[PDB]
Amino acid sequence: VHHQKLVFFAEDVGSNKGAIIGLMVGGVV
Amino acid sequence: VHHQKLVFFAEDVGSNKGAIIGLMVGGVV
Amino acid sequence: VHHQKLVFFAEDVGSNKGAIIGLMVGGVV
Amino acid sequence: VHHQKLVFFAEDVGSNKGAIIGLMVGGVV
Amino acid sequence: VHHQKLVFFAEDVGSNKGAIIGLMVGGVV
Amino acid sequence: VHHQKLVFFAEDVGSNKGAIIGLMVGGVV
Amino acid sequence: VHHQKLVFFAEDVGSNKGAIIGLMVGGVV
Amino acid sequence: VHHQKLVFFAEDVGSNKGAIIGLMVGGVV
Repeated sequence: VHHQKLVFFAEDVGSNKGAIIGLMVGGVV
Repeated sequence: VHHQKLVFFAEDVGSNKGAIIGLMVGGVV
Repeated sequence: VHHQKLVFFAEDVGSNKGAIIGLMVGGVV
Repeated sequence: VHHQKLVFFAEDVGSNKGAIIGLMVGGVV
Repeated sequence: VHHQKLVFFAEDVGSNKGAIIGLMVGGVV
Repeated sequence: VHHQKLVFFAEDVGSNKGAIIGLMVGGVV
Repeated sequence: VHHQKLVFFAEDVGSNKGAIIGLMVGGVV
Repeated sequence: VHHQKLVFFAEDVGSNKGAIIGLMVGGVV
């Protein structure tokens, strides 16, 4: 049977500060 | 507490030659 | 000898914002 | 929750010639 | 005497959005 | 359901005279 | 006493839609 | 012992490949 990609994301932003984050996401199989 | 976004993706990749499609995706409520 | 090309897609958009993605796609018989 | 887009395509070539066609295709729901 | 040139095609249309494709196509052996 | 078309093409162009033909074709089923 | 010509064709009649196409074909002399 | 509030995160990885993403997130002052 095929292996097919599902993903959960929630991004954290508030009052301007800085962190490790970024998001643009690519992947399959 | 925070709500999560559920997303599926499939990108198209074979015996290598190339196309326009693209994906690196990100965004929040 | 002949392979049939079949592909699944779903693009990601809700509420106007941005990401990097595109969809068009190419490959040929 | 909604359904996945399914794409099938055969491009017609035998013997070197020319035609009008394009494909780089995209859509969701 | 020559083998018969046979054309199969399907174009992608549904619920209104839009894509890049085109097709009106030609050839002979 | 609608009835399925089977059609074969080879195109007629020479020294200018005429007939009725054109061919660059799009369709489904 | 010259050698004869034969041809094969499929001519244009369908359930009405369009693309650029016709074949219904003949010559003189 | 100082008491601590907790947060859950998800980074996207199973099976080695890559993407541009992170969230592991903080702030100071």
